Amino acid sequence: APTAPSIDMYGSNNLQFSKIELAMETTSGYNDMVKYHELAKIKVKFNQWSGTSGDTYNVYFDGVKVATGAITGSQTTASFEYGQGGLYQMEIEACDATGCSKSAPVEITIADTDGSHLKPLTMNVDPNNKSYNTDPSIVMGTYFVEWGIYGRDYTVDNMPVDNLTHILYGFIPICGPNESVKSVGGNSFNALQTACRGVNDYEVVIHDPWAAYQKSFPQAGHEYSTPIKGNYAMLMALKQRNPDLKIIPSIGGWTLSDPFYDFVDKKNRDTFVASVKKFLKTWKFYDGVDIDWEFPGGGGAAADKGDPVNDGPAYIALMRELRVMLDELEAETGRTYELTSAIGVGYDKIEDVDYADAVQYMDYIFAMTYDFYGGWNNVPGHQTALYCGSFMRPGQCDGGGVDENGEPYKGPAYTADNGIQLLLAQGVPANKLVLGTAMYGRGWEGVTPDTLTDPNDPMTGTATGKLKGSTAQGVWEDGVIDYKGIKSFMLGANNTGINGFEYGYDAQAEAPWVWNRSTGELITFDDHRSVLAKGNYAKSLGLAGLFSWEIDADNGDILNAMHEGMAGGVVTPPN
Ligand SMILES: CCCn1cnc2c1c(=O)n(CCCCC(C)=O)c(=O)n2C
Ligand SMILES: CCCn1cnc2c1c(=O)n(CCCCC(C)=O)c(=O)n2C
Repeated sequence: APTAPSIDMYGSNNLQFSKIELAMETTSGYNDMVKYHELAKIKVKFNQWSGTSGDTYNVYFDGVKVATGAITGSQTTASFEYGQGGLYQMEIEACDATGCSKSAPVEITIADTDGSHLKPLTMNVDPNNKSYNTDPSIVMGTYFVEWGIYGRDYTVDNMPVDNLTHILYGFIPICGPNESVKSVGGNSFNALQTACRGVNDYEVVIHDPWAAYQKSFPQAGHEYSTPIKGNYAMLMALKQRNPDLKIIPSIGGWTLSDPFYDFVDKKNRDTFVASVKKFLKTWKFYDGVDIDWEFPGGGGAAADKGDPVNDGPAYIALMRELRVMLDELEAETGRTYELTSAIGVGYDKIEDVDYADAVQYMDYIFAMTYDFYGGWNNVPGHQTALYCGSFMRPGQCDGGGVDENGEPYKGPAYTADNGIQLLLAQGVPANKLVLGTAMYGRGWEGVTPDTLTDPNDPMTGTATGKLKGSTAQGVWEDGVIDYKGIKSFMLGANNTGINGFEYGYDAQAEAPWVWNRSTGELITFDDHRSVLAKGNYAKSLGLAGLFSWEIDADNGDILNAMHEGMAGGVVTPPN
């Protein structure tokens, strides 16, 4: 027989192969950092210094022949292509007429962006997240933010994945006009400019490649030379742990919606949709796309953008065209892809899209039932309430009344039910609607007792400015505080108030607040009670389920209540 091949491990990249090439120690344009191959190029060097070398080699993976070629003297390079990621026991055999001899087996890794080479992620979840047996039909969604791995120190292995059906990954930008990003300050706009160098306008990119795929996370077993790292490698490993989980990239959001206003021109939609198809071929752990245009018709971060006539038809066409594209991927891969969107629920947002048309293309609508009131002005109110609060004036709820100055309300008040009923009334199916819950509060200072028109209700007072605090308190920007910060700094473990705060609840609205009457600090948020109320509202209307913004800000209480309030329920999945 020929002499047995001896594999040159260091001449063969230590048998580490990847279908994706990712730049690691630089930051450049997306097309120069990320290169995907449908087939991995495998090259394995071996030698046969003694004896006879033979004529032909065969490569085996787990005892199955995967490649063959010619032997070239005493040193040979086996070169072949292979599509399926994984870890395999490789042998190389040399053959002639006399017989065959084979190497010892050695593990080869073929990395792919489905995580097929990875073991299930090891989790590190706060034990306050409890276990439930919610029916698998109901949506239990959350948004994980790319930048949460910095000061917020919240990583993929912290997510209570057994309590989630859908993870929406916030946020993938679109190259093009993005002045709104400058409102974040810091490096955000300039990082986008770098990502978009060499990229056509209206194509998607990764905003922060360090967070997405370069940073080594030791809890994930990464080392510097691992070929895929960051959040994305952790999501791939999470998908091996929980294969029925859906992970969906979120395009847009408040600061990254400016390019959508150019989708009135179909050419720009075509460019965008093609780029999304490429993205989903590159990053196989993703299961669809979520479009978070804030908002058709305007009213978002860009005060100079919005077209009430033309943006709705553009939105619908986008959905049409995305669903054509996703059907191409389902034909090509055999998988199921979802198309979703998060939408505004003020009457003035909903009136600018004919959702009876759009929703036929969509799996789910994540209704943004939060941010109804907040620190952008000095008017208290319930930011995430189901129904109209006591503080509202006569005819404010339904919009038929007049304000304190005698000026007509322009439409129904900002509540979750007013928006859900406008969507239902034009024919959006309940079982495609997902109701939002807030894992944060918004708040004010200066709401002292002398400003209240009803002494029992701080929502009738007036503010002097935003809530101020530190990042240790969960105050990452003025006027906004993580729920886990409200629980540590204002509620306490027994939920009866600490630090000078008192707890109250508007039973009509289904909305909690905490108020420090000495500082006039007032915070509107979702709590156990209001989230139970949202779950029972969702059961009563036959909504698809609940989702939450944003998962790093919870301590377990909000997601627990989401499942609590859904107990016993099932829903028809969209088909
Ligand atoms: C409201 C919280 C602030 N905020 C809201 N949206 C945000 C941010 C933010 O801070 N960054 C930082 C990106 C820098 C990327 C890189 C390559 O370094 C963002 O990208 N986005 C979308
Ligand atoms: C994340 C951005 C917060 N943020 C910062 N400034 C804001 C917002 C906000 O959310 N809304 C509400 C949007 C429309 C809500 C509705 C139709 O129900 C605002 O009006 N302004 C000025």
